[PDB]
Amino acid sequence: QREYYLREQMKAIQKELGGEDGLSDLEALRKKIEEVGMPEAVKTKALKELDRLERMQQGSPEATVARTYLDWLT
Amino acid sequence: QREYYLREQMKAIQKELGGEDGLSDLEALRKKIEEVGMPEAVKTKALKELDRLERMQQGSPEATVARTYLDWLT
Repeated sequence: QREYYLREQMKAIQKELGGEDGLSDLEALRKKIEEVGMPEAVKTKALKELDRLERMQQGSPEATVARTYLDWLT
Repeated sequence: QREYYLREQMKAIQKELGGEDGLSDLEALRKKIEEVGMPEAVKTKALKELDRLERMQQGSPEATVARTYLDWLT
Protein backbone atom coordinates (compact mmCIF):
# COMPACT_ATOMS: atom_id res chain seq x y z
CA GLN A 1 0.00 0.00 0.00
CA ARG A 2 2.95 2.30 0.63
CA GLU A 3 4.29 1.20 -2.78
CA TYR A 4 0.80 1.94 -4.12
CA TYR A 5 0.59 5.54 -2.91
CA LEU A 6 4.25 6.23 -3.73
CA ARG A 7 4.03 5.02 -7.33
CA GLU A 8 0.74 6.94 -7.55
CA GLN A 9 2.40 10.21 -6.49
CA MET A 10 5.20 9.28 -8.88
CA LYS A 11 2.63 9.12 -11.67
CA ALA A 12 1.21 12.38 -10.30
CA ILE A 13 4.56 14.15 -10.69
CA GLN A 14 4.91 12.39 -14.06
CA LYS A 15 1.72 13.98 -15.38
CA GLU A 16 2.63 17.17 -13.48
CA LEU A 17 5.88 17.71 -15.36
CA GLY A 18 5.27 16.01 -18.70
CA GLY A 19 2.62 17.02 -21.21
CA GLU A 20 2.43 13.66 -22.89
CA ASP A 21 3.54 10.85 -20.58
CA GLY A 22 6.60 9.91 -22.62
CA LEU A 23 6.02 6.30 -23.83
CA SER A 24 4.45 4.45 -20.90
CA ASP A 25 6.68 5.34 -17.98
CA LEU A 26 7.15 2.30 -15.73
CA GLU A 27 3.47 1.67 -15.14
CA ALA A 28 2.13 -1.63 -16.51
CA LEU A 29 4.62 -3.91 -14.78
CA ARG A 30 2.10 -4.84 -12.16
CA LYS A 31 -0.16 -6.73 -14.58
CA LYS A 32 1.57 -7.44 -17.88
CA ILE A 33 4.16 -9.56 -16.04
CA GLU A 34 1.68 -11.28 -13.69
CA GLU A 35 -0.08 -13.04 -16.59
CA VAL A 36 2.71 -14.13 -18.96
CA GLY A 37 4.02 -17.36 -17.41
CA MET A 38 6.25 -17.36 -15.55
CA PRO A 39 8.89 -19.11 -13.41
CA GLU A 40 9.34 -17.34 -10.08
CA ALA A 41 13.08 -16.83 -10.64
CA VAL A 42 12.20 -15.10 -13.93
CA LYS A 43 9.62 -13.00 -12.04
CA THR A 44 12.15 -11.95 -9.39
CA LYS A 45 14.77 -11.02 -12.00
CA ALA A 46 11.97 -9.21 -13.83
CA LEU A 47 11.07 -7.07 -10.77
CA LYS A 48 14.81 -6.48 -10.14
CA GLU A 49 14.70 -5.08 -13.66
CA LEU A 50 11.21 -3.57 -13.11
CA ASP A 51 11.68 -1.90 -9.77
CA ARG A 52 14.70 0.21 -10.78
CA LEU A 53 13.39 2.06 -13.87
CA GLU A 54 12.79 5.19 -11.80
CA ARG A 55 16.16 6.26 -13.33
CA MET A 56 15.36 8.40 -16.38
CA GLN A 57 12.55 9.06 -18.84
CA GLN A 58 14.19 10.74 -21.87
CA GLY A 59 16.66 9.39 -24.40
CA SER A 60 18.35 7.08 -23.93
CA PRO A 61 21.31 4.84 -24.74
CA GLU A 62 20.65 3.18 -21.34
CA ALA A 63 16.92 2.90 -20.57
CA THR A 64 15.59 2.06 -24.05
CA VAL A 65 17.95 -0.94 -24.13
CA ALA A 66 16.44 -2.13 -20.84
CA ARG A 67 12.95 -1.47 -22.20
CA THR A 68 13.66 -3.66 -25.25
CA TYR A 69 15.08 -6.21 -22.79
CA LEU A 70 11.91 -6.28 -20.68
CA ASP A 71 9.76 -6.36 -23.84
CA TRP A 72 11.73 -9.33 -25.18
CA LEU A 73 11.34 -11.03 -21.80
CA THR A 74 7.62 -10.35 -21.43
CA GLN B 1 22.23 35.81 -11.01
CA ARG B 2 22.02 39.02 -13.02
CA GLU B 3 23.05 37.29 -16.25
CA TYR B 4 20.79 34.34 -15.42
CA TYR B 5 17.87 36.78 -15.11
CA LEU B 6 18.95 38.40 -18.37
CA ARG B 7 19.18 35.10 -20.27
CA GLU B 8 15.78 34.04 -19.04
CA GLN B 9 14.06 37.33 -19.92
CA MET B 10 15.63 37.30 -23.38
CA LYS B 11 14.59 33.68 -23.86
CA ALA B 12 11.06 34.77 -22.89
CA ILE B 13 11.20 37.48 -25.57
CA GLN B 14 12.67 34.98 -28.04
CA LYS B 15 9.87 32.44 -27.73
CA GLU B 16 7.31 35.22 -27.88
CA LEU B 17 8.88 36.22 -31.19
CA GLY B 18 8.49 32.61 -32.34
CA GLY B 19 4.96 32.96 -33.66
CA GLU B 20 4.53 31.11 -37.01
CA ASP B 21 8.28 30.44 -36.72
CA GLY B 22 8.38 28.02 -33.77
CA LEU B 23 4.67 28.17 -33.44
CA SER B 24 3.00 26.49 -36.45
CA ASP B 25 5.14 23.29 -36.53
CA LEU B 26 1.92 21.29 -36.94
CA GLU B 27 -0.01 22.53 -39.75
CA ALA B 28 1.80 20.64 -42.43
CA LEU B 29 0.59 17.59 -40.44
CA ARG B 30 -3.01 18.85 -40.58
CA LYS B 31 -2.51 19.41 -44.32
CA LYS B 32 -1.21 15.94 -45.03
CA ILE B 33 -2.53 13.53 -42.37
CA GLU B 34 -6.25 14.38 -42.70
CA GLU B 35 -6.07 13.81 -46.46
CA VAL B 36 -7.34 10.73 -48.28
CA GLY B 37 -5.62 7.69 -46.86
CA MET B 38 -4.28 7.34 -43.29
CA PRO B 39 -5.99 4.93 -40.84
CA GLU B 40 -6.95 5.84 -37.28
CA ALA B 41 -3.88 4.18 -35.75
CA VAL B 42 -1.83 6.45 -38.01
CA LYS B 43 -3.96 9.31 -36.67
CA THR B 44 -2.93 8.29 -33.15
CA LYS B 45 0.77 7.84 -33.90
CA ALA B 46 0.87 10.90 -36.17
CA LEU B 47 -0.72 13.40 -33.73
CA LYS B 48 1.82 12.29 -31.11
CA GLU B 49 3.81 15.50 -31.40
CA LEU B 50 1.31 18.38 -30.86
CA ASP B 51 1.12 18.25 -27.06
CA ARG B 52 4.81 17.36 -26.70
CA LEU B 53 5.04 21.06 -27.44
CA GLU B 54 7.17 22.99 -24.96
CA ARG B 55 10.49 21.26 -25.66
CA MET B 56 11.79 22.51 -29.05
CA GLN B 57 12.32 26.14 -28.02
CA GLN B 58 13.79 24.80 -24.77
CA GLY B 59 17.12 23.34 -25.65
CA SER B 60 17.15 20.95 -27.31
CA PRO B 61 19.14 17.92 -28.47
CA GLU B 62 15.80 16.59 -29.83
CA ALA B 63 14.26 19.84 -31.09
CA THR B 64 14.29 19.69 -34.91
CA VAL B 65 13.57 15.94 -35.09
CA ALA B 66 9.85 16.79 -35.28
CA ARG B 67 9.95 18.22 -38.82
CA THR B 68 12.12 15.23 -39.80
CA TYR B 69 9.65 12.73 -38.31
CA LEU B 70 6.68 14.47 -39.92
CA ASP B 71 8.30 15.00 -43.34
CA TRP B 72 9.23 11.33 -43.39
CA LEU B 73 5.91 10.09 -41.99
CA THR B 74 3.08 11.85 -43.82
